[PDB]
Amino acid sequence: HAYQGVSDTEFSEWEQVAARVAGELSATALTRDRANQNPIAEIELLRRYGLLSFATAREFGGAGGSLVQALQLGRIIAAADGSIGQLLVYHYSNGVWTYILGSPTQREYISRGVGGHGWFQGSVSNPRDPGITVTRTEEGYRVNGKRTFATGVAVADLITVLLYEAEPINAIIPSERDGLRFNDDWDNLGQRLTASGSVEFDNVLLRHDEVLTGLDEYSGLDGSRERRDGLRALFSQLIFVHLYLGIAEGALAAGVAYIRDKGRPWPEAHSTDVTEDPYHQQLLGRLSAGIAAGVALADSATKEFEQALAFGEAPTEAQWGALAIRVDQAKSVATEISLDVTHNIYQATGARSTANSVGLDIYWRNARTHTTHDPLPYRQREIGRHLLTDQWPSPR
Amino acid sequence: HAYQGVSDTEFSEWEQVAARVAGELSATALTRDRANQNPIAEIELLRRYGLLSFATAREFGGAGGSLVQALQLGRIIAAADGSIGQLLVYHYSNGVWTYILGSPTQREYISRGVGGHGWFQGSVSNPRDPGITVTRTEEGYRVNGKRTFATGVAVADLITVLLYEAEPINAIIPSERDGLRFNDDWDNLGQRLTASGSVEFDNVLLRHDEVLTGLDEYSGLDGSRERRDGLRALFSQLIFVHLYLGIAEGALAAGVAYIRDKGRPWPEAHSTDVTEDPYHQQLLGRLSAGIAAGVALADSATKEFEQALAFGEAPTEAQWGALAIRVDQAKSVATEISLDVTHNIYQATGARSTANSVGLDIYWRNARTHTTHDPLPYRQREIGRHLLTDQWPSPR
Amino acid sequence: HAYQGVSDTEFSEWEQVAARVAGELSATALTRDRANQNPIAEIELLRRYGLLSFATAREFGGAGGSLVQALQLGRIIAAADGSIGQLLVYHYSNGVWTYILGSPTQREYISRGVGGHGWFQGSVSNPRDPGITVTRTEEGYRVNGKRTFATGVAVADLITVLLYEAEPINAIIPSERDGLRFNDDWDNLGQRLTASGSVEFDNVLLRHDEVLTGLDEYSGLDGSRERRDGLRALFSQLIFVHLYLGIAEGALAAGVAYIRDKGRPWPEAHSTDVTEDPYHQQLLGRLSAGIAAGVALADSATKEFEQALAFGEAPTEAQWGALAIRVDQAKSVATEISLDVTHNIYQATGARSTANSVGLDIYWRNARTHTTHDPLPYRQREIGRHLLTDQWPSPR
Amino acid sequence: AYQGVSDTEFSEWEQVAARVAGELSATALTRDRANQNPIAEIELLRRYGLLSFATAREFGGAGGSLVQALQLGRIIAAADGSIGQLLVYHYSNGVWTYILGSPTQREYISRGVGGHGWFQGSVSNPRDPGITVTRTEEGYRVNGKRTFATGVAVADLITVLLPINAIIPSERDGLRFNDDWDNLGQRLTASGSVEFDNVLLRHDEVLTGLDEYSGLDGSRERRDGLRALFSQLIFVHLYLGIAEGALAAGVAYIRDKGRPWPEAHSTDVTEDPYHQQLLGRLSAGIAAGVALADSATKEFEQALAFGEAPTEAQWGALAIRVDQAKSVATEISLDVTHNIYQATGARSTANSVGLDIYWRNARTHTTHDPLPYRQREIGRHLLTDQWPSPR
Repeated sequence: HAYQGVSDTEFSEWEQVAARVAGELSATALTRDRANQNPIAEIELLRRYGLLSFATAREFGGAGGSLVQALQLGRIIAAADGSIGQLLVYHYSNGVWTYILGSPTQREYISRGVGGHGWFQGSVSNPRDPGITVTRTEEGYRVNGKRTFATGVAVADLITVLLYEAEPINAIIPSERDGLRFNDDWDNLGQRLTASGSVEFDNVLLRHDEVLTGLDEYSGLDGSRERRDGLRALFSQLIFVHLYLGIAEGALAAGVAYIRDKGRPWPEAHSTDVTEDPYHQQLLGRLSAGIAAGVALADSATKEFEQALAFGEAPTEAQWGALAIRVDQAKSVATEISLDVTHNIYQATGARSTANSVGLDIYWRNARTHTTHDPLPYRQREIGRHLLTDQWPSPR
Repeated sequence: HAYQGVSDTEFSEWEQVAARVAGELSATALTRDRANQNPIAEIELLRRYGLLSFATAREFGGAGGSLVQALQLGRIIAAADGSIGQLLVYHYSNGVWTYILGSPTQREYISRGVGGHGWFQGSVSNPRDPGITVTRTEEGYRVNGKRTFATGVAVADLITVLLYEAEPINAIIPSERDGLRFNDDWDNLGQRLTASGSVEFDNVLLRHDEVLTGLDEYSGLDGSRERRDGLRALFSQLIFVHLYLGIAEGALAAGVAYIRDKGRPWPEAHSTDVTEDPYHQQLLGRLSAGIAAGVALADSATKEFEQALAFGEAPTEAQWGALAIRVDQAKSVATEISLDVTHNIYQATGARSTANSVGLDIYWRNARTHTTHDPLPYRQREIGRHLLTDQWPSPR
Repeated sequence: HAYQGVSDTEFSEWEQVAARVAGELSATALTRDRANQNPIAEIELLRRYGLLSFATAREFGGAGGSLVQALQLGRIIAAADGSIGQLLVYHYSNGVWTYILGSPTQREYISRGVGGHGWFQGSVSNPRDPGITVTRTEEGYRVNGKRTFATGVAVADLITVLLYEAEPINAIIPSERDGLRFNDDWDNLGQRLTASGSVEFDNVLLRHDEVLTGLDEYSGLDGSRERRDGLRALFSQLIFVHLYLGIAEGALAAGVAYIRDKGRPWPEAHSTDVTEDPYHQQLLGRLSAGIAAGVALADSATKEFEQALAFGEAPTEAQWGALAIRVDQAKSVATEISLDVTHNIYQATGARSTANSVGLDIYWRNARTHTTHDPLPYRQREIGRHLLTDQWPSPR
Repeated sequence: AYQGVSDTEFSEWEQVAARVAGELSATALTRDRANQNPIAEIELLRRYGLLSFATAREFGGAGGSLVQALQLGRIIAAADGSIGQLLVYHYSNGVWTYILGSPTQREYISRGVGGHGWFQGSVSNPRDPGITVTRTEEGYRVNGKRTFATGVAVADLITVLLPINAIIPSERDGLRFNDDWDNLGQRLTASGSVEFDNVLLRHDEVLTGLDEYSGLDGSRERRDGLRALFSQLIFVHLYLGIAEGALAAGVAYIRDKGRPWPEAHSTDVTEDPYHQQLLGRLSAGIAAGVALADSATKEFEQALAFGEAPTEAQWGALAIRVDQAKSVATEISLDVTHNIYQATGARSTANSVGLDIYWRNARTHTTHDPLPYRQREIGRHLLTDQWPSPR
C-alpha cells in the first residue's frame, strides 16, 4: 500500500530537516505575515528540503513516509508558521484525496509529479459556494462560477476541482488551464499566507481524461463508495487537529522564550527572578499538559485513519463511525487547547509583550481563524449523539 | 462639591450624546486603527460633544456629572472604540488625580481649563521608568529621562508629571513646555490609538507654582496622606474595569450584528434560520449574563469610590482596604468576562467573519492588550490574602 | 402598599438577627443534614426570631421589609444551611405568590396569619405531575393524585394548591385539611431538610371560599393576566439566585475557616505558613470576586422585580421580557459561581478536609442539587435568542 | 518481569474485568453507604485472577504488563472507585517491592502474590508526626500513628516505609487498625489510621534491593524515585476510570430515566442539543487523558526495565510526562463527575440514583497532592530548565 513509512532512525533526520525549516520560517514569520504576499518563497523552501515529497512513495522519488510521520512534520512546521504549516498539511491531504479519488494510472501521474517534480497540490473544495454551473460537452466539462477559500490554489501546480452535483465530479487540472482567475481578496485575521482567496472559473474546461474515477471500483449500492470518499473529510479534520496543536506548541514556546529573555518580575512577587513566578509556572504547566494530551490523542487517531485507509474494502458503517468519533474527539480537544494556549499566554508574558515587534498574537490570529472552519459545538454534539442514540456518524 | 452628578433625565440626554459619538467612532474604528495615527480628530469629536467637560462642575462650564455617570458614558464610548474609550476614561481619571493632588487655587485653574476651554488631560505616571532624574532650581525643577506608556500625552493640553513615591514631586505643565520629545514607538497589538508611546524629557522645567500641594493638608505621620493619595491608583483600576466591560459589550453587539446580517446556518443544524442555532443562543446568552454581572459590580464599586473621595478625612486603613478589595473584585471579574467575550465570540460568527473587512478581532486586541497592564493573578491573590490573613490592601 | 421596606439602620438590626440565626444553624448543619428529619425545630427558630414575618406589613405584626431586604436575609441563612435557606426564601416567594393571586380580602387573611400568627407558607406547584384529577363540587373542588417536589408542605401551616388545567385553579388550605398524606420519600443528595417529598391528595376539598381570585381584575384578552401571573415564576427564579449565592458564600467562608484553623503548608511551597500559599490566595480571590459580581446583579434584579410588582397595571410585553432577561442573567451567573465555588474549594482545603467530620461537601451537595431545578443552558439560550431574534421571553 | 500478555489474550482479561465490574457496580451504592471493610471485594478480584495479573506465569500469575494492569484498573475503577484504588495500589505495591526487594526477596513476594492470592498494602504517608522507629538487636521497633494506610487493614503482606523499608505479615503483633475512616469518597479503601505498638521488623525482612545502586551519583535516589512516579501514574488511571464510569452512568440515566425539557425542540430527551454537546465534550476529554496516560505508562515500563537507574534527564522527562498526565486526568475527572448532573436533571439527585458517588470519589482522591504544584513543576522546567528530581 501507499504511505508505508520511513524507519525510526530516518524519521529523526526528517524531524531535524523540519526543525531547520521551522527556525528560518519562525525568524521571518512576523514580517511575512504583515506583507500578506503569496507564499511562493515559502513553498520553494519546503520543496528544497524534500518536505513536499515526504509522503510520496520512494518509487517516485519521495521519502515514503507515513501519514502519522507526515502530520508530525506538519506540527513542527505549523509551530513556526501557522500559514505555511496549513499549506503543507493541505498539500499532504490533497495527496490523500487524489489517492482516494484517482485511478491507478491517475495515481501514478500524480505521484511522479509530486515525488520527483516538486508539484504542490491545491484543491477547490468548498461545497457552500452558490452560482456554480457545470455542463458536460464532448471535450469534457465546462465550469463557471466563483469559488472561495481556495487554499494554496494560487501557488499550486496541480489543482483538484471538486464539484458537488447530483453526480459529483472531481478532476485534476494544471495551473495554466485557461479560465482560472485568482482574485486578490484574501486579507484575513490569521492564516494570511495560505492563499485562501477566491478563484473565478470563466468557462474552465475539465478534460475527460482528467476526471478522477478511483471511486468507481467501490459499490454505489451498499454505501462503500460514500464511506471510502468520506475518508477525505475525516483526514481533513485530522490535519486541522495537528495544525491546531502545532500552533499551540509554537505559542507556548514563544511565550516561554519571551519570559526567559525579556520578562520582568512583578513588584508584588516574592522573587526577583521572573522565571520563579508561581502563577507563570502553573499556567505554563497547565497549558503544556493540555497540549501533550491533545498530541497523544492526535497521533492515536491518525494511526487509526491509516488502518482504515489500508482496509482491503471500504470501512463499514461501524468502522467509519468509530473512526469519525475518534477524529471528532481529537478535533474537540485540539480546538480547545489551541484556543486556550494562544489566548492565555499573554497573562504570563505581560504588558510590554503586546508590542507588534514581539507579535505573540500571530498564534492566536492563526488558531482563532482556522478553528471557525466548522463549528466546534457540532463536532462535540456528534460524539454525544452517538452516546445517547447509538447512531454512528455518517458521510454527509 | 466635586462630581455632584446630573439629574436622571439630563443623564439620559448625555447617554444619547455618547451614543451619537459611539456610532461615528464605531463606523471608522477599523480604518483609524490601521492608520495608527495620533487621535487628534477623535479628541476634538469628544470635545465638540461636551464629553471632555462632562465630569467638571457647572460653574466652570461643565455638565456637573458624577464619576458613576462619567464612567458609564465611558463604557458607551469604549464599546465603539477601545482606544478612544481608554483616552476618555484616562482623561476623567486624570481630573480625579489633579483634584486629589491640587491645592484650592490649582483645582480651580484646572477646572476652568477643562470645563470651559476644552483641555484634555494626559499623565506621565509609570513608576517603573528607570534613569529618571530631577534637579531643583530657583525657577522650579528640571526633569530628565524617558517615560513610557504616556497615554494621551501627545494629544493632551495639560500634562500631569508624577515623580517618585516616597517624597513625590507632582506637577502640571502645558503641552507647549519646552523639552518634551514624543517618540514614535507605539505600534501595539491593541489600544493603538491611545498615544501610549514614550516621551523624552530634555531639561523640562516644572515651575514652583505648578507643583501640586493638595496633599499637604493630610498628615504624613498616620498614613492619611498615603491613603488619600492612594485613591488615585484605585480609580485607575476602576476605569480599567469599565473600559474592559465596554469593550466586552462592543464585541458582543458586533458579533450579534454579524450573525443577524451576514450569518448563515450550519448544514447540520435543525433550523435553516441562523438566529435559531441553539449553540449560538446559549453562548451569546452566557456572555451577556457575565457582562451584566460585571457592570453591576463595577457601578457599585464606583459609587463606593465616590463616597470615599467625598469623606471629610482620608479613609482609614479598613475603609481603604475594603474599597481596594471591592475594586480588586471588579477588576478580576471585568478582566475575565472581557477576555471571555472577545475570544469566544468567533465561535458563533464563523469562518467568513475572520476577514479583516469585518474586523471582529479589534475588540480582542484591545482587551487582550490592556488586561496585561497589571497581572490578573496578583489582584486575585490580594483578595484571597485578605480572607486568609486579615491584612487589608494598603497604599504602595 | 406591600413590601415597602424598613429603614437602613433598622435593616442592620435584622441583619444582626439573621447572623445570630445563621451561627446556630451552622453549628448543627452537618448533624441535622445526616439525620434527614423534617425541620420543625428550624422553622420554629426562624419564627422566634421574626424572620417568617419580616416581609409582611407592620399593620399585621410583620416587620414591613421589602423583597430586596427579605432575600438578602435569605442569603445570610442560606450560607449557614442551604436547606433552611431554601425554606425561608420559598416561604417569602409563597407570600409573593398569594399576594399576586389573592383578592383583597384573601390577602388580608394571609397577611394576618403570616404577620401575627407565625404561619409558614408552602405550595404544591409542580406543573409536570401527571394523573392529577380535579372535579368541581357544590362545596368547592375535590382534588386527587400525587404531587412531587412539595417543598415545605409537610411543615407549612398554609398550603397553596396550584392546578394547571384549561382554567387554572389556585387555592389555600390549612395543613389539617383532610386527605393530605405526606410520603417519607425524600432522601436526596442535597437540600435534604427542605421536605421536598411527594404529597398524596385523597379527595381533598378546595372550598370555593378558598379559591384565589386576585387575577380576575387583569384582562385575559391582551395578555395582562398572563404577565401578572408570570411574575410568580420570575420570582421563583430570583429566590434561586439568592439561594445559590448564599450557599456559595457559606462554602467560601467554610473553606477559608478550615485553611486558617486546620490547614497545613505543602512541602514544595515557599512558605511554611499555609495562609501564604499563592495558589490558595489566588483561587479564593477569584471565587470571592465571582460571588460579589453575582450578588450585585442579584440585588439589582430583585429591585427591578419590585418595581414591576408595583406597576399600576400588568407589565407590558417589553417590561415583562426585560425583567425576564435580567432574571435569566442573574440565574446564569449565580448557577455558575455557586457550582464553581462549592466544587473547587477542595483544591485549597486539601486531603484531610475530605473527612465527613469536616463536611465541606454539604455546600456542593446543596448547590449541585438545586441547580438542576431547570436546565441552565435553556436559561442562557433565552437571553441569546432575544439578542438574535428580538423576541422577548413570555409566560410559558 | 511485567512482560505482558498477547493482544488477543488481553481482550479476554478485559472481559474478565468487565464481569467483575458488573458485579461490583450492582452493589456499589449499598457497600459505599455501609462503609465496611472490602473483604469480599478483594476476594472477588482474587478469584478472577486480577490480583496476580501482573505476576509472571512461573509464579502462578498471568504475566501481564503494567500498561495492561492499569488498563484493567480503569475498568474496575469505573464500576467502583474504592475497589479500583485498592487494585492499582496493590499493583503499585508490587512495583515498590520489586524495586525495593533483593532478588531472593522478589521471589518470596512473587510466589505469594502469584500463587497464594496475597494482597499487598503500604504504610507510606510521609506527613505523619510522632512516628518513632527504635533500633534493637531483636530488630526494629516502630511506634506512632500513621494515617491514610490504604488497604493495610485487608492486606496480607504489608510494606512499611520509614531509609528503613521492610515487609511484614498481616499477623505481626502491634498492628492496631483504627475505625476512623468516615470519608467523603474512597470510603471502601481501608484508608484509616494504623497504630504501631512496638512492632518488630526483623533483619531478614528488611528490603535491600536498592543497595546495588550507587548512593553517590544519585542512581539510588532516581531508581527509588520510580515508586513515587508510579504512584502518580496509578492516580491518573484511577481518575480516568472514575470519569469513564460517571460519563457512562450519566448517559445510561438519560437514556433510561431522562425526560425532555418543555422548551426543547424535540420530545426525545436523547436529541437535546445541550446534552449531546456536553457529553461529547466530556467524552473527548477522557479520550485525550487516556491516550496520554497509556503513553506515560509505556514510558515508565521502559524506565523500570533500564536495568541501570535512569539519568537525571530520563527521570526528569518521565516525571514531566507523569505530571502532565496527572494534570489532565485531574481536570477531566473533576469536570465529568461534577457537570454530569447538568444533563441528568433534578430527579437524578435522589440518593437511590447515587450519581454523586463518582464525584465524591474523584473529588476526594484528587486532593492527595495539590494539582497546582504538579502543574507548577512542568512550567518551572520550561522556564528554568530544571528537571524534576527525587524529592
